[PDB]
Amino acid sequence: MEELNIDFDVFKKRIELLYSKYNEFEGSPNSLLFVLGSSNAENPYQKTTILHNWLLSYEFPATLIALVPGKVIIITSSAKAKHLQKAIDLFKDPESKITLELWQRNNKEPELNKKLFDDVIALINSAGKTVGIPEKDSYQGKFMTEWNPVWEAAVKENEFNVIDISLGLSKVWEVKDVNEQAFLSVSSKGSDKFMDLLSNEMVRAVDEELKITNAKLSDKIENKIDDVKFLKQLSPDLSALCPPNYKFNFDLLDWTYSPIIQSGKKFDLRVSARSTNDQLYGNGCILASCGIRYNNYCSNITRTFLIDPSEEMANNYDFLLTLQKEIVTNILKPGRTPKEVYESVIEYIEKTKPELVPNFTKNIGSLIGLEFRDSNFILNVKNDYRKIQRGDCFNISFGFNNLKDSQSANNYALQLADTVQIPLDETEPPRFLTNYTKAKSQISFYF
Ligand SMILES: [Cl-]
Ligand SMILES: [Cl-]
Repeated sequence: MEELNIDFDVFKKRIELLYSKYNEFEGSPNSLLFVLGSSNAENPYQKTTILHNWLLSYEFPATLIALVPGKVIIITSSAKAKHLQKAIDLFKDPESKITLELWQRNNKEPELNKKLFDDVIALINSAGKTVGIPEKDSYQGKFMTEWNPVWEAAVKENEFNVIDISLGLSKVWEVKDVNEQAFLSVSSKGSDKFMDLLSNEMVRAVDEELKITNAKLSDKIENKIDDVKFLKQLSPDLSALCPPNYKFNFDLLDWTYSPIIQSGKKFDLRVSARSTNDQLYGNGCILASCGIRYNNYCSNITRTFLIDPSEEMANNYDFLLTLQKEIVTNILKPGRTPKEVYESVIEYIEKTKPELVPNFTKNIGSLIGLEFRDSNFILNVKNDYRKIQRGDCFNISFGFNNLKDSQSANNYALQLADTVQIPLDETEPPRFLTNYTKAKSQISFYF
């Protein structure tokens, strides 16, 4: 029986990175503490889950991880400890200042579990009074019900200074190493392939005047991820982009979020957007967003399709393209804050199409990676506390909403998103990881 596939050298590298950084997080925690209950596929981007994905490339439910000076402690099931066991010997070599311990808990014995919880809490206390945790994280289940009161009691008794480490974590894993950059490329290639399918399906549905809602059409695209025939078609392209020594594996392909299709006269350009249960409207502007996730690495692509567009629709789409090229080539530079980047975008728009400024989205996207949307790295005027770094990957996403076509008086919107990697190398321009066509001639259809 084959064990779970985990890269322990990467685990060791990343644990040692975290350890080299965490005392310098805001508020200087003596210890880090991560507790993960039951998994939820419908809320997959909590910091503790992201930590598991970054460390092990798998989420481990019902598992505690603590970092204290000189020690990582993992409390988990006997089956889960079996996945991890070989990692013990790796930390023994004279280089590392850290040992790894795996403490085996059991679903069916609350007294063993409580005692293990007691023991880890005592070690944390021995390290000091400041305990760093992802404060926003919420998990359910039996493990959590055993943990929560034991932790609550400890904070009081030990007078722990419990602090949020969400910003520190975002910073530790922000810059993508070469393998992550490759997994992002794979993710993005997937997105291109599903967008191609989407455009092909949308056209046929419009041409044939199907009875079908935006939501049913986007559900049809979503469900193709379960179609091995379709998966086999895109295999060569995605496998070609996997890093050496990390073989393409279909098991590792998922959705970042449910695909979005929008049509009609009312549009939503914010992350809150969901396909509506209205009939697909085969005229004007159609907005589609896809984001495949490969090996936990998120991507994003948004395209506008123009059906029998008016001149103003087409002309504003040309500008949308010009703006994207300006943002990526000239504005999105290492060393700049999100606020500086966003202000520079408004400046450019005010100089070229000032009338479009009130219609512009309030951000131009965000840092992307293991987390779809890092809320400490949204590209808007509010963020003046991060600098862009070489190695950062972004979802660059923006649009113009509530545009009125003059001769029809019809409302419309335009939207464009790609996933863009900033190379580690300074001589290298940003790379588009998503390369599905955005040329006006290729996204325009006439019926
Ligand atoms: Cl948004
Ligand atoms: Cl915003």
